[PDB]
Parts: sequence; structure tokens; C-alpha cells
Amino acid sequence: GSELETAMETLINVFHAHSGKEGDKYKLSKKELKELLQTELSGFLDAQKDVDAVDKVMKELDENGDGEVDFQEYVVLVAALTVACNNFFWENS
Amino acid sequence: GSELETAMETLINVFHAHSGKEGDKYKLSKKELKELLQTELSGFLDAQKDVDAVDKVMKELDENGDGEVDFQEYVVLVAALTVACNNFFWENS
Ligand SMILES: *SCC[C@H](N)C(=O)O
Ligand SMILES: *SCC[C@H](N)C(=O)O
Ligand SMILES: [Ca+2]
Ligand SMILES: [Ca+2]
Ligand SMILES: [Ca+2]
Ligand SMILES: [Ca+2]
Repeated sequence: GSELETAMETLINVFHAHSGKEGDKYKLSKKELKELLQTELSGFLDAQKDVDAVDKVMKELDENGDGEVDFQEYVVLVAALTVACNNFFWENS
Repeated sequence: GSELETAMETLINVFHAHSGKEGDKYKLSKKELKELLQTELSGFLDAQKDVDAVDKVMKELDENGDGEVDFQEYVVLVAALTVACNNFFWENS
């Protein structure tokens, strides 16, 4: 209904798209996230330029420490990136 | 561009819509958030049914403790609610 909900549904749809598309529906693996960020985000992952950047990114996300990235971990990634994004736009950093 | 980005932009647009519409552009107050959640979310805030629910909700959000809700606080609210939402759909809770 509301646009905010549309956004929330979008996050659900993309997470489900990848977690659902491969492996466990509610768990995201290195290979899979590597695909989801590239398919959805370009500049964010691309900015690192490093090939091991994906590995570096996922280690931080695995608060859980199970070697996998979880929907909650992913959720904070997009949200924190969202606030950081607006900050980048208005603010230099 | 990508749908995920569209969602991120939507979160930015709604936060900015309210924080920007009233008071400080980067700070959300009780009165204002009361308006943003109702305008964007219905069932989430409505479910509490209590009138003081807004107050109860904001206290948790003010990690900062400044009596205001910040974009980052709001960001985690929608994100955590997003994962909790999908959980509600697939899962009973
Ligand atoms: S987070 C904002 C990033 C910007 N639109 C860009 O990368 O072009
Ligand atoms: S978080 C999912 C909530 C559901 N769509 C509803 O409230 O109807
Ligand atoms: Ca998966
Ligand atoms: Ca994990
Ligand atoms: Ca404001
Ligand atoms: Ca605060």
C-alpha cells in the first residue's frame, strides 16, 4: 500500500529473491550475496574495487558468526547503507 | 536504478518527507514521527491500539537518548520491522 511498505516489500523481495533462489530460503551465502549485491547494488560493492571486498563485507555482517549472512544481517546492511547513503548525498561522507 | 535502490530512496524520501517537512531536516520528533508512521504505516502502529503507543515506541528508538528519533534510529526501525514483517508472513510471529 504505502510507499514505505513498498520499499519494505522490495527488501523482502530481493532478499527472498537470492536466499530463495539459492540454498536456504532464509540464509544468504557468500556466493549468493555476491550475486544479490551486484544485481541490486553497483557502486556500493564496486567502490571497494577489491575482489576480496565481498569477503571483507560479509565478515562484518556475520554478527551471528555462522559463516553466513542472515536476513537480519542483510536488513541492517541495507538500512545502515541507506542512512549512510543520504549522509553521503547531503554530507561529503 | 535497481529496485533495492528504489527502496532505499523511498526510505530516504519518507524520512526526509517528515523530518524535512517539520522541525530539523535530520531529526524526527514525537509529533512528527506520529505523523510519518500513520501516513506510511497503518497496521504496525495501529496494532498497538494504545494512544501512548507512540511514546512507548519512540523511547526504544532513542538509543541516542536525546528525546528525539534520529534517521539512523528510524532506519533500524523500518529495517528491523521489515525482517520481522517477513517473519510474520512466513512465520506465525
Ligand atoms: S548513496 C548515494 C550514491 C550516489 N547516488 C552514487 O553512487 O552515484
Ligand atoms: S508484516 C506483514 C503484515 C501484514 N501484511 C498485514 O498487516 O496485513
Ligand atoms: Ca539462500
Ligand atoms: Ca550469520
Ligand atoms: Ca524533523
Ligand atoms: Ca535520539
